[PDB]
Amino acid sequence: ASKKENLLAEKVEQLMEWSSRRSIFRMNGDKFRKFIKAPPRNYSMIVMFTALQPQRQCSVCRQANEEYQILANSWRYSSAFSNKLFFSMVDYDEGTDVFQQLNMNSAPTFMHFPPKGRPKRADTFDLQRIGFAAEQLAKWIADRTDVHIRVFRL
Repeated sequence: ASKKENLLAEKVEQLMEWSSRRSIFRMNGDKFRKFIKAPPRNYSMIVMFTALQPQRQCSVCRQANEEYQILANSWRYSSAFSNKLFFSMVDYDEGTDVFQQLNMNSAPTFMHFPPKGRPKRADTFDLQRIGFAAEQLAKWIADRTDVHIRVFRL
């Protein structure tokens, strides 16, 4: 019943809830900091950094978004055995300060933010080697978190 553990339980409850209307949490800088950067956390976060506004003309962003949606929706269909994994996105035009902080000069990028510490090397998905099939994103998430998502349909 510490202030911290009540805070933590309150955060998780806010995420658990938001993911009951949207399988992917659309974040600006403030939201990214609150739910990803700020302690405490006991959950993993997956983030797709993207640039989906038409003026950015990022075709790969658009294609990868479709597979990310397929993946997050597969998870939302069959989880809630877990409040330990959540999915989010940061769009360049909504979180430009986050891209700057992460020294991102391109898109899209998928990252895993563990509950403690900083992302490790392997916590950046190797898009340029693997491509972005939902099933490959899932394999990578399993490797990093031991949460295994069965993608339906492809």
